[PDB]
Amino acid sequence: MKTYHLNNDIIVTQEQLDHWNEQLIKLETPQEIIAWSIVTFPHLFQTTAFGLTGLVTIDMLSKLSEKYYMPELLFIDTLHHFPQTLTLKNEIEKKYYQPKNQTIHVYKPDGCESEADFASKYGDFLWEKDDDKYDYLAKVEPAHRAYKELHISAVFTGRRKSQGSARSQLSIIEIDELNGILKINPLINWTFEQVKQYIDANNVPYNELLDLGYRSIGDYHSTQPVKEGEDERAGRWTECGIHEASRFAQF
Amino acid sequence: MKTYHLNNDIIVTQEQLDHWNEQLIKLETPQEIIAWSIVTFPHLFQTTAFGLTGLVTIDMLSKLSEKYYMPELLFIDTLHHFPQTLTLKNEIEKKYYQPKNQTIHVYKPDGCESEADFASKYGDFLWEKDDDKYDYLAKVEPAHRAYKELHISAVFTGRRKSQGSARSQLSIIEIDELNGILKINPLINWTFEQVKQYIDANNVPYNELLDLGYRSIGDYHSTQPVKEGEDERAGRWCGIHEASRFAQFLKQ
Ligand SMILES: Nc1ncnc2c1ncn2[C@@H]1O[C@H](COP(=O)(O)O)[C@@H](OP(=O)(O)O)[C@H]1O
Ligand SMILES: Nc1ncnc2c1ncn2[C@@H]1O[C@H](COP(=O)(O)O)[C@@H](OP(=O)(O)O)[C@H]1O
Repeated sequence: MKTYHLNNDIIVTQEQLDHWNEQLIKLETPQEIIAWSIVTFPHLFQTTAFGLTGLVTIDMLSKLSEKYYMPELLFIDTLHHFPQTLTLKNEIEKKYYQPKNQTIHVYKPDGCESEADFASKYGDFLWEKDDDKYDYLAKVEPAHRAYKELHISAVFTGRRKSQGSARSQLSIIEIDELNGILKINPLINWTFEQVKQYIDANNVPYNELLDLGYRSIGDYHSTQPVKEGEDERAGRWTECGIHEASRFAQF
Repeated sequence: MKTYHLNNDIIVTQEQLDHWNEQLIKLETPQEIIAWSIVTFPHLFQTTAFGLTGLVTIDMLSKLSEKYYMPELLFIDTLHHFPQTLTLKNEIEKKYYQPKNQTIHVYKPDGCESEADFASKYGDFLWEKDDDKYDYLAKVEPAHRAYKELHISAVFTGRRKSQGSARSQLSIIEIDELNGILKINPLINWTFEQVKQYIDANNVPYNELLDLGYRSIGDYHSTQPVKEGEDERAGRWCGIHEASRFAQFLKQ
């Protein structure tokens, strides 16, 4: 019997993991997956970069929070975001978190408070010279420090099957044992049309860059706009290091 | 922190237990608690003595099974049930389980087939001669054996807060580490009236003895009826849920 060791001394067997993925596919809406997750998991957080998918989840959690509670939000500040991502964060904190006496948890690369700090520590243009090392220092390390310090056992992610590449192989529930977390992907089965429809119907704030072509937004230096025909994440071009953690299992 | 070891290598922390009890209170219907349990726990069964509360659960599970599935049913035959309890067991099997390709699981005292076998093993009238011996051999042992053999991690029980006495302090979810099971009490917040209303509205088969005054039904020798201003359970004074005292026998 394979068992998974998680933060806060939680243990999950393969049978439990398999059982959840078998039963949860029977749920008709992401709101149902989210409601179940809320009831089922203590130490439950959302991670977001304020991508459109995760904004939908924030709004869904907000509607569900009246009956239940609002799971806290974790955002990794890579120090290389578009300013527009950061202003959206403030907008989101004001709208959804401040009213509930919460602040968004923000984690940064260790010992750095700015892009210049980062370049001082590791050299200029690191994302060009060593994408792996950059990925680890900008996002993987801060996220891992966060899970451990904030005692996170489970997280919502904004990943979907229709985003393609490695994400078409996604399950509703996953285990990242290296980080000591369970991941829930409640909009796994939602298309981008569905995500946008929800954003529009519920007037949730979204990144201004979307009105300029940015259907997917990462770092200012590694993100380009895309036309309505191209892949959702074509302006980003390999799975992001925070989801594929095993390549940084040494550090 | 406190962690509980269940059957099937399943482990529950106190924080998980406390979180479930805190959130499940916010649910509005027993059906929602039931739906959640189905999704959450593998190796989920229902235990019943075919008491009125557990019958509601059976029908509720029946309707939910179309979308989900039907958790199997476990009945401990103590060999000292009222005949009509056994007659009701047949009606329920035929109505709810047969059409779903199931039989009701029936566990009896070890090495015994009937009341006469029991009496030839341990002597006549064991319940009045040694109640600890009786409760163990007739109820606790067979139940324990069933949890182990059927690899049960979690059960629905038909206990409610409104049933009075110690049941006033009941939680939605509790843990029985000695048996290696989690216990879910989905109708915890329902009154007998609510239970009776569902039984009536959905034409669920119930014990005939309930019309003859009885409100709670146990063994034939240890079950009295109740009057007007008396408690629903004030007529059979369990062990099946107080298995903790038999620890020295169960810790194997
Ligand atoms: N900087 C960051 N901070 C926190 N979570 C992040 C993150 N970057 C990515 N993620 C997680 O990974 C998901 C995929 O992001 P991307 O599609 O940009 O690769 C994000 O969904 P959302 O940003 O939609 O909530 C989020 O759940
Ligand atoms: N002989 C038996 N076999 C299986 N479960 C039993 C049992 N006796 C009691 N139980 C469980 O304990 C609950 C309370 O029983 P009681 O009130 O008679 O002590 C029962 O609810 P139901 O019998 O309503 O399903 C049932 O879940």
